[PDB]
Amino acid sequence: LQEALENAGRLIDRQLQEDRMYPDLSELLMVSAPNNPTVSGMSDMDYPLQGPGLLSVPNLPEISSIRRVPLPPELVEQFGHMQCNCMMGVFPPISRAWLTIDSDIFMWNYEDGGDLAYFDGLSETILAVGLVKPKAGIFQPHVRHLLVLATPVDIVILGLSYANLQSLSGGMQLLPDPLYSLPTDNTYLLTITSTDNGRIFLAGKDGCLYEVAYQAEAGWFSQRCRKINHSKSFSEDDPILQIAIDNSRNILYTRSEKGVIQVYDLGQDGQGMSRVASVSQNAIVSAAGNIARTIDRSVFKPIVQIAVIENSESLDCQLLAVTHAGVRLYFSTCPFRPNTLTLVHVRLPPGFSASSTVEKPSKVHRALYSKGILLMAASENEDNDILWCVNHDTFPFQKPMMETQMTAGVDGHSWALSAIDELKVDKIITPLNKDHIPITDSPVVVQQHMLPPKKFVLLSAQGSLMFHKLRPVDQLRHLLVSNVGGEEIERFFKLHQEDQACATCLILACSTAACDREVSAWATRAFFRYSGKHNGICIYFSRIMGNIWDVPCQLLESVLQELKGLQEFLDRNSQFAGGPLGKFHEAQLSEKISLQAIQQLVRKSYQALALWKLLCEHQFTIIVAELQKELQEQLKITTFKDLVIRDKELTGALIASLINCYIRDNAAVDGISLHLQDICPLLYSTDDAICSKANELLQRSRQVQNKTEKERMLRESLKEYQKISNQVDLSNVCAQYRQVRFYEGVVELSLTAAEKKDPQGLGLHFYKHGEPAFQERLNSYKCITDTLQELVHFEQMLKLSQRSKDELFSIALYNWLIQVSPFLEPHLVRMAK
Repeated sequence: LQEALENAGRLIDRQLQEDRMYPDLSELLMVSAPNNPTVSGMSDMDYPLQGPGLLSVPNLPEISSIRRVPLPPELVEQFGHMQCNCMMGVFPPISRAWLTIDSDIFMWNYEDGGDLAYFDGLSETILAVGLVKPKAGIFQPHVRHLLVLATPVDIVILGLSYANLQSLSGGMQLLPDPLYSLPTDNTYLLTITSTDNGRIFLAGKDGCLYEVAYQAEAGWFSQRCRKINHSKSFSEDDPILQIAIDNSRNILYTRSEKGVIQVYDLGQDGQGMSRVASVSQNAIVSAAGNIARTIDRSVFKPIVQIAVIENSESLDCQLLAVTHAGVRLYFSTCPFRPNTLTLVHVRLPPGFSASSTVEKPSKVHRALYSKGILLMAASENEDNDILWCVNHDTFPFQKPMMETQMTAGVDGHSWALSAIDELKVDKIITPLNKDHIPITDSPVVVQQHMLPPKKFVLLSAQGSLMFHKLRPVDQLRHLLVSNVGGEEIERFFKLHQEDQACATCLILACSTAACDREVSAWATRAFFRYSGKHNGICIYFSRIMGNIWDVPCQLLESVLQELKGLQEFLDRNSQFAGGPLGKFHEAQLSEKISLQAIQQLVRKSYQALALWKLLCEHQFTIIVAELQKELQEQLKITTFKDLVIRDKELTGALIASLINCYIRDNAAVDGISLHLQDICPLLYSTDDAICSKANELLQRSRQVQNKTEKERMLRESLKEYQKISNQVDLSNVCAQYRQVRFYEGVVELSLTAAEKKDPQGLGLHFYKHGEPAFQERLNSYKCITDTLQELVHFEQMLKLSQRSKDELFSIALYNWLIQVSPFLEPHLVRMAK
């Protein structure tokens, strides 16, 4: 009820909410600080660079180069005959790769070198090509995607179907919706991004951002694509660079050639967006001159990239903006009474010069540090871009101005960049997050396994070089690997504090022993060689089990499936990392107890999944909503902390009521294995007692009828298939069988009660002794007494008691009546004389 297990549980709950106290970054950065320090300088950041083309591999990079795919030879062939349109890019929501070519669409997928799916129909140039989510009311539901294309006539939508091919990718099938068109004016349109609903908003070489509604109305007197701008900002020079949307608050952020942002909330219409004002970067720089950071140094950089910061990411901050000086500018969009915003925070890159692949002697300058645009601009060279990646530094929470460092210097021209893990958050309003509230949305460490690692496909001038935005466990385990020999063991603690350390150790060791035995060995050595090791156990199994305790059963399903996955992966790939499947003293003993806890947690997952799977298979009361009777939405109950160790007797009752229905037939032994591999705890209820039986008779009566057919079936179920029924005290059982007119149910149950309970007939001298029994069977006798009294099924029950196997079926009501037969015969006559 209340032992060290549940107590360390609430303890790790407290640590969870403590880890949660980042708040959100609006607090980690205390952006309420109106001043310049919310800006993250260079005193706070190292820039480790190792240069392109040498065997050195960075062991603390937030990203890691993985694979490179060329461009379609056919694509190159046309692109040579392409004459005006050049925008390479990747579409994360399909993982497809594209290059905006002169006019048409012959579009490929990079992972396999997918065919550049050909369409030679267009006669007017695509300034750009976009990927949009299929908006309801337009398409056949199997339409997974659509294609939006520019023409000197207009913009157009091209439906698509992305089902997986012979995940690698979902293969695309052409869909034709050619009526999408309207020629009006000479605006250029290239800024093609879209939200969850699938809004098409287009600006281009000129700043005119029209929200195209793509509509199932194939044009009749005006073609099917119409351009609708929120241009309530007349902006003579607006080579608008890009656009950016805040789905978590229905807000849009644009970067003009000057980065200029106009306010945009999704207007009251529900399909358009309402703009009222315009903010240029001049606002930000005036605020910067006022913000007490060196501003004449800040001046002047033109804004060349932006990156939304949704409210899940930061309470009030809107977006990260990146200039030609690469300066990471973080702005807010909100209504004073997103109309009014305030400038506080700007992340500066580190100060380690990007000059040498070779380590130049590292540097620390905690005084206000700053370095040249040479190291501030990623694409320092006009031909060879230097890919720069970062997420936030969790463990540096007290060092919140720190960020995760890396260096991806390459040789091609980067043109498009986004996450493919942005896809797992594409349909939803949030970007990469780790919570449903702004707090704990950043900590990759907490969700680094329940969702696949952050990966990246970075389009290059000759293809795309694929990256994986590295996890705490990724860079960690590889620093584990890196130890061979800053100090890795020392630096881990510097980031992992022997609690996050040991958690990733145990979590990492158990997880990698299936695929990388020696990474498990590294982590195990790390943790083993109020404790922080026990705190690592707490953290690990809490990130495991709060998916029942505090997160939505969604992470529950994620973790259970990935448990089965690591299990079977270790199994079938048993050829690489073997062993799990069947002074140094104190170190190994911490190690021993910890790995035993690991394997116990594994078998508990497997044991839990089967029982959990069995419980799921039974689905008792889950559908209750479908069956009504004042019960609804059982799925939420599963979400609530009740599945693992907090509901036990009601759980037993639920799985008895599931068993009574027995939707599965020829599935008893499956149940038996669970019973003999899950009822192993002896001093407990191997099967719940009373509402189990009452619940079983509900389903037993409803699922099947003994009287119409299969009556011995329900009796023998009651015995074996519904063994959870028999053992009952004075309870619901009475009414629960009262509905039955016959007495084959209650009588059968009391007979089984006599089998499992009454060893040999001392019930005789219950009274036949005299002056020392009735109790705990008076319930059944009592139930029989009222049913028959109100009855006089019953007429066919006269052959039972008369031919009862046990005399208990021959004594109770006869005594009952006669106070108001050589079994009661002595009681009477000897009681007489």
